[PDB]
Amino acid sequence: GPSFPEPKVVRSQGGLLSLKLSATPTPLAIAGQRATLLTYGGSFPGPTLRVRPRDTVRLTLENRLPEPTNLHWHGLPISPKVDDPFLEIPPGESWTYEFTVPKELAGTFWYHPHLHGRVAPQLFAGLLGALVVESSLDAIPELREAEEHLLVLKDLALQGGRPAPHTPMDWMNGKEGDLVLVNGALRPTLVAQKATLRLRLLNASNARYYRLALQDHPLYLIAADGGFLEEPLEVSELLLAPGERAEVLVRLRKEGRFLLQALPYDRGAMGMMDMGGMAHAMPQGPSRPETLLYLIAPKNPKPLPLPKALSPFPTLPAPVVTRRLVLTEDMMAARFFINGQVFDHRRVDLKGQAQTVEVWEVENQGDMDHPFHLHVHPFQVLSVGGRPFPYRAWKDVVNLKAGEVARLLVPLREKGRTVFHCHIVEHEDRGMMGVLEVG
Amino acid sequence: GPSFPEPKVVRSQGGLLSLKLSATPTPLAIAGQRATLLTYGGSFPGPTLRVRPRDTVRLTLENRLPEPTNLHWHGLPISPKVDDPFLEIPPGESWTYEFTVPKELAGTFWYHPHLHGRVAPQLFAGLLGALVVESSLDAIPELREAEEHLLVLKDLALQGGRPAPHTPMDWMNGKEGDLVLVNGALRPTLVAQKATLRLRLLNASNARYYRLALQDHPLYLIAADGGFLEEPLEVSELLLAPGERAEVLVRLRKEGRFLLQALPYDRGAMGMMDMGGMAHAMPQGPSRPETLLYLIAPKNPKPLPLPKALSPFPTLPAPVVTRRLVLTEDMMAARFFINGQVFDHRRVDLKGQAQTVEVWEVENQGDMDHPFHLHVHPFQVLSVGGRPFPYRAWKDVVNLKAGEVARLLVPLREKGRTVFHCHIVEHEDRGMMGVLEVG
Ligand SMILES: [Cu+2]
Ligand SMILES: [Cu+2]
Ligand SMILES: [Cu+2]
Ligand SMILES: [Cu+2]
Ligand SMILES: [Cu+2]
Ligand SMILES: [Cu+2]
Ligand SMILES: [O-]
Ligand SMILES: [O-]
Repeated sequence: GPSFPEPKVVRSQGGLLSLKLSATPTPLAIAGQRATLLTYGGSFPGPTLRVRPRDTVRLTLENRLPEPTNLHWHGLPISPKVDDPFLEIPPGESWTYEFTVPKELAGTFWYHPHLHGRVAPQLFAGLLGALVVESSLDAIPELREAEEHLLVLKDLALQGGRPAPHTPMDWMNGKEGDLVLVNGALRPTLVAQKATLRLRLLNASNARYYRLALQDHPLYLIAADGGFLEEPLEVSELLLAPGERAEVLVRLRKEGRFLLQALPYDRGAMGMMDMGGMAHAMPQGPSRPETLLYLIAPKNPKPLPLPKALSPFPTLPAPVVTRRLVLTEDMMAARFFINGQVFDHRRVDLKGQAQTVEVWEVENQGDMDHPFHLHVHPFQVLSVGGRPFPYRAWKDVVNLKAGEVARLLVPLREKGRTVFHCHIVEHEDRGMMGVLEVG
Repeated sequence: GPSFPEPKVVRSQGGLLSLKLSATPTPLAIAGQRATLLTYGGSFPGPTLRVRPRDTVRLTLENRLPEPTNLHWHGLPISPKVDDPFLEIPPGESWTYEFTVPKELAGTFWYHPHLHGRVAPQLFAGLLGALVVESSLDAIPELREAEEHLLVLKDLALQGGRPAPHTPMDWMNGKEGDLVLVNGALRPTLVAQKATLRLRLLNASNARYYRLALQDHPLYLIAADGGFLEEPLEVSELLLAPGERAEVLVRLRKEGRFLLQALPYDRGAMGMMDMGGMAHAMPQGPSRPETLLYLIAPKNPKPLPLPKALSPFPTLPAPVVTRRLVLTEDMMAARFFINGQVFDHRRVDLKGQAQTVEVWEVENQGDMDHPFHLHVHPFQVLSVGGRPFPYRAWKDVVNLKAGEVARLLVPLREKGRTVFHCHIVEHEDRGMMGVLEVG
């Protein structure tokens, strides 16, 4: 096979992507071992769905798990009557998701379960896949001539040939695994054939963060979670929190082997210690550095010039309301709150008007990083921690370190009831989620 | 008696104004004739209550009318659990209103009935009186040395020795009367003894407007509905819509007689005509000019200098929501709407958070002037008809001509359910009112 493993791609045909996917326990070879994972389409990751704006997607999910499940079309600005976070597909039953891809949309999105209280074990076990929305911008020479790859960043831990069970501490921190994988492979080698790479990045992990750095190279950010930037932005490193996506250009500078690493990062996970009276919580501190993949540059690399522009960001109407959403923790109880409450599917927390813009101030009063996600309505991050964001682009997850406030500009799109929640999915399952109704 | 009639004053004593007032049909002499009016305290207008900040008011209203009634403490930023627009005092029964006058408050306020559907006939018949909040600012020499008077502007029509009944056309336009009175007197004479007058003005009419102009003189506006301006503002004339108050300084320029007039003003009242097929609505056009009072200046008048400053207007917190409230009419039905609905006491229309500031955009899509009033929460008018307001002061009624939008800055104060409505009281009775809940 190709030196670099990537999920199989399913493309729309004549403007229609019609596909039946089963969610099923699947024996497979993983990182050199045999294991049974929970998969979509018999693979880990699940297949990459590749579509264009205005395509129709018709996805019939068959549930062959011993528990109920459903799908969240993460990042897609479609109707919550389709992307329905309250729907339950019982074991043995099927459901068809049908929607049209929005006209003004591009980038890397993904699908995974969202059945409250069951998300963390289902996602950890292997249920996720990517969805790419191809754009006319992809035809510009500086992108067309680049070598494109998808990198699905997901870790895993195995026990007795199955995903390791969640411990109480896992419910508190979010579960991370020792197998730090790219596209389900352990430290694959990417032998580049072109001097410019276009990499679509997805953090599909439950809780692990990826502080991305390529040895000896900067990255050029060209897209965030939900669309292009207005122009490329040079960065020395790039933090991807759970649920986030990015697209970067890599401009290979000379021949050789360069490691793509997840550098040490302290997200505030906790351990427990007993030192003589003690028996209390202690910081785990920064993650150990991980090598994600080996990048081999071609001979005499001569990278393309960067595109001068990408996509102009929409001029939004003035906002008509400001919201404040405060995140707090009860670590020893593994309970997590928004404005002092846990999720209740029957309770509407915010009520907004479609086609107006809101300002959401999300404040992390906990000690852990929390990556805040809103369904259905992509947002523009204005600032985090009082620092203005250095680009304009659509996002749907925003990471908050301890104490930080994120200010978001949130245009409300499709009508209906939807949710916002922490994308450390253990925290969502344990209560850190609320209901937004748009009318 | 004094050449210039003014309502009797009741003052707080030792920080307490404790008073029993009966609402009662009362035979009295009015404009030279005998009539029976509905009065508070046996007089028309009712007695002027004069208090200071932090005083306690204990007002027991005895209802001696054949129908239920209640009181609205118009303009007072107190609790809607006291200023309760839903309370009904049955015939023969009594209710005690008790509250403390807010610390930061000054100006001319008033009291009148607010029992939905019964306001117009009760107010028209004579049920109203003034409440003055004295301020330390009153001690500055430029105000202290002025000659102060209250002018209650209220019109009346009599039939068979009683207030004229409402016709269907009255319910559509709001009722105006042919007796255009000041303090219940017909064109009284004010023989000034000082060169500077301080006049507190109250429009307590159901629907009549007063486009005020004093012959040969400007007016110096020093207070709006609910408090002082920041400095005096010179004006050539001053429009007082129903429910509005103002305080002005008059600087008498030479000896002589000067008429205070209500100049012609077209508020969009309608009539009906039949010209050969016709049988349709026609504009009444501008009101006929009225003389309100005769002002006699003293000999060799030498007016005080104007105060350089009055009261600095509070710096308000940035607003957290913008509301839009659209007023419309069905004239032939005498039905009046806010955002397409009529009042329903069981339905909450707006829900806001105490101690936040809101921007209210009130838009008149009707053809009549509508003076918009909000209980409990005084506002700062930013602009009307796209014209910035030329001063900062607290108001609680804002007049909108046909097509105009008023932009208001509304700090929400006391918690509870209250109302906003047109202060052409016929329109309120006929549905032009909504419910605000503050929590
Ligand atoms: Cu997600
Ligand atoms: Cu979290
Ligand atoms: Cu979600
Ligand atoms: Cu009033
Ligand atoms: Cu009106
Ligand atoms: Cu009222
Ligand atoms: O999610
Ligand atoms: O009123």
